Amino acid sequence: WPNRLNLKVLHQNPAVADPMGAAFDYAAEVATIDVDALTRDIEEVMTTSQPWWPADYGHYGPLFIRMARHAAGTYRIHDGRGGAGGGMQRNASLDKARRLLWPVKKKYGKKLSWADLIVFAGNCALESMGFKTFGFGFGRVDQWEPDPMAAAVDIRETFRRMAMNDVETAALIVGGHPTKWDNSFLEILYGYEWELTKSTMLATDLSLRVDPIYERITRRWLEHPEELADEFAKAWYKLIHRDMGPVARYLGPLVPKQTLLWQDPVPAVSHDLVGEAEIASLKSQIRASGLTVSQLVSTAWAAASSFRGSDKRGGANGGRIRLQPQVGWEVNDPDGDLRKVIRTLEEIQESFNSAAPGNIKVSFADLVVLGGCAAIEKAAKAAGHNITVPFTPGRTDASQEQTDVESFAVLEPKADGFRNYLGKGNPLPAEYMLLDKANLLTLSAPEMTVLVGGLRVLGANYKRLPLGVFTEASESLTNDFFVNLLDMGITWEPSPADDGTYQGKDGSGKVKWTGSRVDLVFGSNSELRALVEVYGADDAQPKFVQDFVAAWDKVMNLDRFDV
Amino acid sequence: WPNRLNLKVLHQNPAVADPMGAAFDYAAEVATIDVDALTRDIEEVMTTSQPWWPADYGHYGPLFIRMARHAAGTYRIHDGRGGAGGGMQRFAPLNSWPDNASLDKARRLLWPVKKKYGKKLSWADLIVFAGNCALESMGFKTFGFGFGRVDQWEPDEVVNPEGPNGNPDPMAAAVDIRETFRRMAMNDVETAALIVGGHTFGKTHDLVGPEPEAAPLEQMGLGWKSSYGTGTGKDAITSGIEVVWTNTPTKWDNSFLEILYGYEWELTKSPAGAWQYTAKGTIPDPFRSPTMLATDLSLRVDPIYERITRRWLEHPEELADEFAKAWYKLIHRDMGPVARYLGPLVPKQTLLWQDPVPAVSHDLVGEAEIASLKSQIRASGLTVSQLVSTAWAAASSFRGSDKRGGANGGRIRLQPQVGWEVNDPDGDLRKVIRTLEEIQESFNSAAPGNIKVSFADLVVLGGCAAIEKAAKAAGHNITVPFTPGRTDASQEQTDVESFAVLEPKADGFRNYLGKGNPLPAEYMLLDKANLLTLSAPEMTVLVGGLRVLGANYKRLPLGVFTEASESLTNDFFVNLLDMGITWEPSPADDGTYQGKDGSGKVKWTGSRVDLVFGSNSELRALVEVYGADDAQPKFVQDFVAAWDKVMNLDRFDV
Ligand code: HEM
Repeated sequence: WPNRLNLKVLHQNPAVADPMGAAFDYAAEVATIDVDALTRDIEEVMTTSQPWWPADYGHYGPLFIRMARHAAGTYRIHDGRGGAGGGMQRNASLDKARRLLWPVKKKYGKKLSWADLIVFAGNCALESMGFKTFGFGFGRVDQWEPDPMAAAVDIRETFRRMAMNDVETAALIVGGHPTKWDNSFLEILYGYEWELTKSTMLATDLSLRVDPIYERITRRWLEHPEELADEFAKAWYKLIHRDMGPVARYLGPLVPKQTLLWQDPVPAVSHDLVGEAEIASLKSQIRASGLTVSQLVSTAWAAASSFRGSDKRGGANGGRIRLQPQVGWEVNDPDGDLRKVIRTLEEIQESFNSAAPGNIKVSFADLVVLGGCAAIEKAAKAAGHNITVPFTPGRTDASQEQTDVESFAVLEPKADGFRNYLGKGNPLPAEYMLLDKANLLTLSAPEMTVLVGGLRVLGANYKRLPLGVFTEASESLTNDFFVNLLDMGITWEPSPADDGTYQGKDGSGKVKWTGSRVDLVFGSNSELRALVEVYGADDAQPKFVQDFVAAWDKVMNLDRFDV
Repeated sequence: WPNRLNLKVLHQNPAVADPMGAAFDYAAEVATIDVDALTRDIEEVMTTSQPWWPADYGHYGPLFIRMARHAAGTYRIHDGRGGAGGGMQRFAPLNSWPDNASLDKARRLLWPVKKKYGKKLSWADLIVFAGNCALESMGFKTFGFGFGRVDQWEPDEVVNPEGPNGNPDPMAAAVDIRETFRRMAMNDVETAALIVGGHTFGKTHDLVGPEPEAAPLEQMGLGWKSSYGTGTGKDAITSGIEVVWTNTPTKWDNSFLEILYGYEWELTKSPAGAWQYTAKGTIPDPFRSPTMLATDLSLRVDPIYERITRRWLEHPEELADEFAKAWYKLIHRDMGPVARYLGPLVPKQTLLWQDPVPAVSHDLVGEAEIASLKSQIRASGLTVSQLVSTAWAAASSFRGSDKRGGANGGRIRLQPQVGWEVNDPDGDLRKVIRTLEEIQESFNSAAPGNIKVSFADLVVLGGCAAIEKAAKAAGHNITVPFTPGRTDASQEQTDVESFAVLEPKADGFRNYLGKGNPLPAEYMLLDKANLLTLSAPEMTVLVGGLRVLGANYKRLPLGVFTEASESLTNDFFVNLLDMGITWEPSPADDGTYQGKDGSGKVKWTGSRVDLVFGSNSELRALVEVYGADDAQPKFVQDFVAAWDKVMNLDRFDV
């Protein structure tokens, strides 16, 4: 029970339990919402008072604000999950505000999900208390399954765990007071008699007065409330929109044109895109250039594995692998063959852009994935079967100033199972971290198994370790990993030099393979051996290739939201 | 469960964790394998001895027979879950019991066969076929076999060998054996046949390792790795008994009987464990006095088993027949109607426990003549409530974990079904049946050609016509799909005993709640919706439709949140989420809540199952979909789809 590797965490939100069907997109519907008519309904609900729960001060504004803040106050950067865009099992007194909004959800039904309705109720409450917010973006599909200086540091830490700076933390604290700039929160907390303490009576937020950096931050706002009104606008925006993905995922006509630093923005498509006859002119140009299949697949997977299917940030778009925060990570081994791949895939970019049919310019963030797909095509063609990996271009390269080291320092994988990376600070073993990594990328069990089996053989291993590889000749996409694992002629033992690896004796005289910990799980766990026995049969060689191509393509197209 | 209804049971084994894909039907694959090639592969795998698990007598056959038994010996009738066709004797919850010890090394011996076919031979099928072919290879003309037990890639959530926990008394063990074989619907003669002819093949076998559930990963999913001796073979420890029954453990003959009836069987103690019976003879060693267990020796003292066994001592052909029939019943117990047995080995003769529905003997009606039957049904005075209740009662006695029951056969008129409590036999069922029979007679006497309708079709046809009429009265001009091809089976083709288990002790779709149920009504409704293979939205829409239609037990008001009955509308959903009413447990406290409509009026009335949808946090998210202002057509379409899912659920011919 406790130590059982549960595969149920992969199909956590299936399509069988969705009451909407397969053919149902949340992007063609909320764009048709007339927010000018929805705000009237929200105003009516805010003004009225229902008898089953009386209206505090005859107004539901503050309740909606607290519901919105509490719904988007459970975000955590280390894992990404939580936030507002999720299901989060939609306290007690804050589970009735979800049922005080039914008169609005009833008029729309499917064109306005709860995850949008609650947060929009909060934002409209802010706009009704006399505040000019920054904007709003719909499109949060909801899952269908579940003393001062002693607390001052705690406040600075709790917000620091929610990707919140110091000035923005102060803005969020002061804004909640609710935000109407009439109660004069900071206007009295700084000009009041100090004999009135715990020992009118103030609250326990006296940290804002006594903490040095907090007091310095609030000194500006004491005499310049306009900067407070502007800083709370960005703080609220960040609070309710941290969970959602790139800027291209924002819907509705209320979204503001001004792009921010924390969205991880990328430049728009300032040119034409590469056609179909031209990508075949690049694939044959990607090879015959020096790069083998190992380097190309490692580079391509190293830029699209940073995705996080919880807050939908990271991914292959933008092409930040060439930039600073990721070309320095240990898993993307910088002193190895990464500074050479990056330089090689820029001469091709320069050469192609020089001699191009007009203005058909391709970006580096596109060339990296194109090189990966060309490498897989070559590897497959070297193993009998031939296949063309499908491709959806349109990525753009982001400059150094668009990204941010501090925000990207959390995306560093503490352990990457598909590449046998295992650093330090690993409480869980290497199997559960593989499961979590596959859950973040929105991978299903067959997809996870086929991806591991393909990546081991292809060459994507940390520092090209001989671990995992169960093939007599690499640089060829075969199912030889599954066949040699399900094979029962070998005998597995813990390694003599005990460091977490294993050793597969061939039974008779010698040692053939050298396994690992995130590898023998597939050969041991029955629920995964059931899939290994499917991909490692006699006839199912083409099935493995087709499934690997499909899973690879879906992983690469994970973060493609504009198309 | 203590609390927190687990709606993850309604979608277990989904189409996501399924490597084969979506467009893959097993019945179109296994019907093409050369079964002779499969036999020549299995009969060769059970001969070459692997070095990591040496074969006793150089013949794995008995191990395969034991594996086949233990794979289908977990089938329990009282719910139908578990057994052969499931395939869960391979996943974690079942490969860790001490009973199924050394039954994983057995399941890995068949890999050199499964790999040769890959996807045209399921594991849950290959295990049982390997058992049957091992039985065949030792000189035993078995009854038959039928492929088509699809594997499932996710574990679902569903006897001592010495006596009642340390009491080697055949008097004590005999009753336990009889009960644990009643639990699988076995008779007494069939139980004796299984115990005798299953232990004629093979032999039995502290300081062992952990189960594969918690074994080290270098074991490769195995377990129970013993350190005594070489560990595997000639010292193998799997049940710690070390008994050899038959004179030749690799050949079929009645040598069990003369041994168990030509000795006196003193009591001894095994090296590992204890409590085995020994005579006060010589059996060839795999690589010894005649010994017997306590359960096996129970067949010599129990008077009920005494007559059967001592008669089998004189005429062995009776044993040769009864064991074959019992084995056939065992491995095919939970695979379903005879229409699912595909493969060139299926027998032609039918059996009573198969619940046989006779084959059609007339031209089936078309989708051009049913426009007259639907008119006649709706023009016969029968209300929508009666037709819907009859149709649901016909198609609610189905078990998706056992594939038995269902609408086909037309049992709703025969004895075991018409007399149950949930589908009242007082004026409700006994009146609809007469009118339906009259209508079928009128149609058949005036048929165009040889086209003839069967009564088993008319119950579903009347249900469909009633639903169409209700939807037309609500304001939608839809038509409900219907596929004919059902037949009516006579009374002597229905085992009255075998349907007593099918009686629904609690049916959440009709507010029926009897006695003896452990869990409350909500969990019973969840289990019912799991048996019919219904997802959460399908269950919600079915409940919401059946409440308003009027298919309650005794047509009680407990759940009809509508003042306009006989009208298929979502009024059960919009009025449930009406937060302007306040609920209150009734002073009678009979489990029937009631909603005081604002001031003092007790307008509605509910039940513990009709209020879960408005209380459970994750199950209200579905009610809030169909309860919107515009999702009336969506609700109607989803209800029709779920109704077709329930009606055409046992149809395997189509
Ligand atoms: C309550 C009923 C039964 C009990 C308690 C029982 C008990 C046992 C035990 C303790 C073993 C020793 C396992 C080992 O050492 O590997 C065994 C083996 C065996 N059983 Fe049963 N048994 C029962 C019914 C059956 C049935 C119905 C069959 C039908 C085929 C069967 C077939 C076998 C065979 C073939 C073996 C030989 C296994 C081998 O050679 O490794 N038994 N049984």
